[PDB]
Amino acid sequence: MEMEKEFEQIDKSGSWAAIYQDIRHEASDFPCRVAKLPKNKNRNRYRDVSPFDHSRIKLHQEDNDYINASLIKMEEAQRSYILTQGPLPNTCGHFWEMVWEQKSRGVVMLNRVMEKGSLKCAQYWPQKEEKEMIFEDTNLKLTLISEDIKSYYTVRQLELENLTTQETREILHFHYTTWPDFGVPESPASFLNFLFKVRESGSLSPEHGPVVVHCSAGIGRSGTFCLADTCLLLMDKRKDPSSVDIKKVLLEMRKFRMGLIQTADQLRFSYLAVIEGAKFIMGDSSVQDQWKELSHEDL
Ligand SMILES: COC(=O)c1c(O)cccc1OCCCCCNC(=O)[C@H](Cc1ccc([C@@H]2CC(=O)NS2(=O)=O)c(Cl)c1)NS(=O)(=O)c1ccccc1
Ligand SMILES: [Mg+2]
Repeated sequence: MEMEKEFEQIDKSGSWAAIYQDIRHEASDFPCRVAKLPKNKNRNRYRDVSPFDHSRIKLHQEDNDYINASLIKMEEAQRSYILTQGPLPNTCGHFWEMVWEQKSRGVVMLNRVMEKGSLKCAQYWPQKEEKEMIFEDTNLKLTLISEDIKSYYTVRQLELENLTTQETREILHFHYTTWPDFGVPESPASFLNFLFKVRESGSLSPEHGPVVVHCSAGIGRSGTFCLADTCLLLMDKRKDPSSVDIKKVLLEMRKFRMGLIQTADQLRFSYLAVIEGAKFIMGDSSVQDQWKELSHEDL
């Protein structure tokens, strides 16, 4: 596998840092004028993490259509993802408004509301069935219907309702609770077990709008998740799966949102996730159960 041969030589050379910084040096840069307007300062969690104007998600409101979110459209892979920062106390309504308007079916969360004593994202969904949420400024109601808590991730069924029309939709929430900030998953097994749970739910079907992926900034962990998923998509689609260049796929993704993949080890982890995942794509009908055992989700 050319992919694992390259992985092999990078490990031997000890050159992950240089490979990573090369991608950073070659990354696209586009303007983020809207995100930088004075009236949008309180809508961004980090001053140095903004969506490019050309790919930003526009809320349908006439007041202010701004939300720190980007549409990453991977053309050859044929999959679209919406990457956004962890909502802020004042942008939780906007966040659900975007989920509603874009017709998303699933939300992938890769961070925790509090990590190492610091708030990283607002509690934008109800933790208790009997305590539903109302986003006044948005005309939306959100209710927790049930949740399946595993050892390192949790899947939740939420009901989002447009109070105006009374239409309701089921939204699936895939929450990875043990992915350290600026770090990597415990193992490729645990990552892939989770990813294939999102795939198998139908949430990523082209019949729905783009799945919404976020972590705290929407670029480190979210970038890793999307990079691995897109490469696997491409390996299953090409006549020569060994042709997938992860570095080129990341650069293509970075055209839609800045800073995807935040450390050289998150890039190395992506190689491992893709290499391990290729086995299922190429046949292995036992790898999935192996990933399950290895990830000890029923701990
Ligand atoms: C590494 O940098 C890049 O890849 C990159 C690029 O190439 C082009 C454009 C942007 C880029 O990143 C932006 C972040 C660069 C890293 C430094 N930035 C940050 O930590 C933060 C932004 C930030 C970035 C990443 C994360 C998290 C890292 C992760 O694994 N997942 S995540 O929730 O996206 C979080 Cl929770 C926060 N901003 S700051 O506190 O106001 C701050 C400003 C200046 C110096 C220090 C801190
Ligand atoms: Mg209860």
